[PDB]
Amino acid sequence: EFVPPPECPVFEPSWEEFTDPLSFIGRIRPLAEKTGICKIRPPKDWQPPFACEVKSFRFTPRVQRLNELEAMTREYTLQSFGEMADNFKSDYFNMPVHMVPTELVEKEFWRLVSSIEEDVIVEYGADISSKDFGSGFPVKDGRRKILPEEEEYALSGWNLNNMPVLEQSVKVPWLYVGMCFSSFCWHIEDHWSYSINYLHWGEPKTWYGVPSHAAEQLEEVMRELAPELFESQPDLLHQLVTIMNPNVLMEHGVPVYRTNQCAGEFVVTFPRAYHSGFNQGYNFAEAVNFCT
Ligand SMILES: O=C(O)c1ccnc2cc([C@@H](OCCCN3CCCCC3)c3ccccc3Cl)[nH]c12
Ligand SMILES: [Mn+2]
Repeated sequence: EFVPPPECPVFEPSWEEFTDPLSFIGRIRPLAEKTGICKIRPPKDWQPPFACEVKSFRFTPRVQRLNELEAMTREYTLQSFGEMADNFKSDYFNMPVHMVPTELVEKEFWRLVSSIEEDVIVEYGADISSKDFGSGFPVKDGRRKILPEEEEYALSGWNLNNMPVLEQSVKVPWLYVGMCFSSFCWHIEDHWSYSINYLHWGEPKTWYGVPSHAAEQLEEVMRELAPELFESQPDLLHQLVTIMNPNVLMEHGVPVYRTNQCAGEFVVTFPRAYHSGFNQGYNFAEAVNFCT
């Protein structure tokens, strides 16, 4: 069975440390860059409202066949997607969705990825820009009303719309509506950028991270074990199908860290930190790459 990797660092900053994100990320860097990913829990009273246009939120999610690599050898609203997502998970595990242990979904996910006897297919609302129906965070752009008690979140530095995105030389957040077993494979960001991820609500998002000092080790294991048909593909195209069990990387000496990102918690990925993961159930996430 799947052996869970060690847990990545979790930080619970005080209200003083929560004042500036870039200053806090720079301070946790000596530890967090050695694990690739880290989790940040805001103070208990920091609860931003959900500001998406729920009435008109409509999308067609992508189809994900979990074992498509091993096999080589519908429009929804937010409500209707949640109904499908909860029905899928409760039927699959034969129990209420909130009662399924996170370790069981994790163990079953990686079994289905390498299973040729069972073909499980899920859907992922992963191609949703914040310009379509608004960001999950409140913003002061006029397109939606802002209550007085919500203005601090529209101006907060932890609002992903207020993160610095311009790199020095001579973009808006994206949304993810997940269900059980919907996943994203191993990849790094463009220009080796940072990324910050916020789970607005729903069941946890399970993460796996590799520190940047082991990036070549991971790419070497990929070169050895990924399907030969995709071996000569460039990294940008290969990372569309870089599905690999974390234990396989750990067996080859690649350090891997995990975490369960729960509602209201941040996940930061450091430069050139390979990461992957899957969703425990119906949830809503927002992500953006930022610069330091
Ligand atoms: O789903 C999440 O919560 C989540 C959390 C963190 N990072 C990501 C990245 C994705 C998705 O790709 C979007 C941008 C990728 N980019 C990287 C390299 C330059 C070109 C393209 C994705 C990737 C692979 C398979 C499925 C999906 Cl959906 N989803 C993520
Ligand atoms: Mn990413």
